[PDB]
Order: sequence, then structure tokens, then C-alpha cells
Amino acid sequence: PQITLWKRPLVTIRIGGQLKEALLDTGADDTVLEEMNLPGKWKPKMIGGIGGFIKVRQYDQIPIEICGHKAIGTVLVGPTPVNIIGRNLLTQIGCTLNF
Amino acid sequence: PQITLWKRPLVTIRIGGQLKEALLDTGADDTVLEEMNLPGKWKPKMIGGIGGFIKVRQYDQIPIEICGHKAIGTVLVGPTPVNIIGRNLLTQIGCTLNF
Ligand SMILES: CC[C@H](C)CN(C[C@@H](O)[C@H](Cc1ccccc1)NC(=O)OCCNC(=O)C(Cl)Cl)S(=O)(=O)c1ccc(OC)cc1
Repeated sequence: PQITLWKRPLVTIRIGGQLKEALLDTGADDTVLEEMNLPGKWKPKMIGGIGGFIKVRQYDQIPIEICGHKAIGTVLVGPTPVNIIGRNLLTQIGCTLNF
Repeated sequence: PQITLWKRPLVTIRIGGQLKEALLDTGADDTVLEEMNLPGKWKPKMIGGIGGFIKVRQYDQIPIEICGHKAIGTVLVGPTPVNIIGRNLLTQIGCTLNF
């Protein structure tokens, strides 16, 4: 599909058995999801943007479906204000920018 | 062009007559540039990101050439980690996401 940018590019994702709305975010290196109690091992990480850094939990090889396209990779979980799909998964679903 | 996402979508922009590198950032509503001088009046504003809020200078109706495409719109100037081109200008240059 083609998604214009008049509004926030929010799509439905499926992860850890939950459906959520998330931003398709070309500005994000990594994928960052709102706090959720995922099972498995994780590693601490800090990620930074406007305002400063937040503490997140890094989970690897997590299956995630984005707008009906399957992907699997690293997901960062913590107190982000919005669910963010980053380039690590955008590449997996063949997402490009076009103008 | 069509831009894939294995690397950061960095492009050259021209603004206030000077060249800079900036990130095409679909997760950003607004365009935020690192501290710089721009001509004309500005308004004090605040803007949010993943780590909290920052103070910015809002410049309206500013021309900016982004990877060879003209836009004229609002530019926020402040302590962003990276120059980011947000949706307000991505729409002007006809940018969409495709997968
Ligand atoms: C300063 C941008 C920075 C280079 C990347 N950011 C991704 C942006 O697209 C960010 C997404 C976001 C949107 C809304 C709330 C929180 C994060 N957007 C952003 O910072 O917009 C800045 C101006 N704000 C606005 O336009 C509105 Cl949406 Cl508040 S991010 O969320 O901080 C981020 C995401 C992933 C990541 O992995 C390393 C590291 C940082």
C-alpha cells in the first residue's frame, strides 16, 4: 500500500499476542513499544531523542506482524509515549520512502 | 527518488542559504533543526519527543530545499539530537511510505 503523511502513519501491529497501533517511523533506528509485560530474556538499554534518554528493555527475535506483513527482530520496551516501528522492521516489510 | 531503509534516510537540505544534512522522519509531526540562525521573527514554543520536552524557536513560512524539492513552511529550531524533516514538510515534497 501507499501511506500519505497528511496524518500520523499509524498502522495495526500484532506482537506478543496483543494488537496495537504503531507509527511507521523512518526516523527511528530501532522499534520501541509502550510498556508491556513480554516473556523472555532481555537486556537493558538506553535510547535518546528529543527531551533526552529513556530506559528500555531489549528483547530479541520477537515475531511481530505489521499491517499484515510478518517480521521478526529486536523490540525495545519502555515508557515511550507512542509505539514506534523503526527501520529494523520497516526493511523487513519492504517499506520505502518515495517522492 | 525511492529510498530504502537499511541506512538512515539522510538527505542534504538548503535553508537560509546554507547546506545541512537532515533525516527524513515520518514519526515527527514537525521539522526540528539543530541550533542555527534564521532571518525574521520567531515565536517561543515547546515540542515533545521520546525523552520529554524541549524549548524551540518557531519560524514560520521558511523556504527549504529538501533533496532537490522545494518546501516552504514551519521550522522549529532547538536542541534536537539530529536535524529532522517532519511530516509538515514531507507532505509538501510529495513524500509517501510504500510497501
Ligand atoms: C529526535 C528523533 C530521533 C532521531 C528518533 N525518534 C523517532 C522520531 O520519529 C520521534 C518519534 C516520536 C513521536 C512521538 C512521541 C515520541 C517519539 N519523533 C519526534 O521526536 O518528533 C519530534 C517532534 N515532535 C513532534 O513532531 C510531535 Cl509527534 Cl510531539 S525517537 O523516538 O527519539 C527514537 C526512536 C528509536 C530509536 O532507536 C535507537 C531512537 C530514538
